Parts: sequence; structure tokens; C-alpha cells
Amino acid sequence: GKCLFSNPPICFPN
Repeated sequence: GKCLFSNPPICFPN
């Protein structure tokens, strides 16, 4: 569920 600010934003399955 955690999205990391990146492009494209890396949203982890958590």
C-alpha cells in the first residue's frame, strides 16, 4: 500500500 514518490510512483503491494 505504500507509494514511493518516483515517476511512475512505485506503489508497493503493501
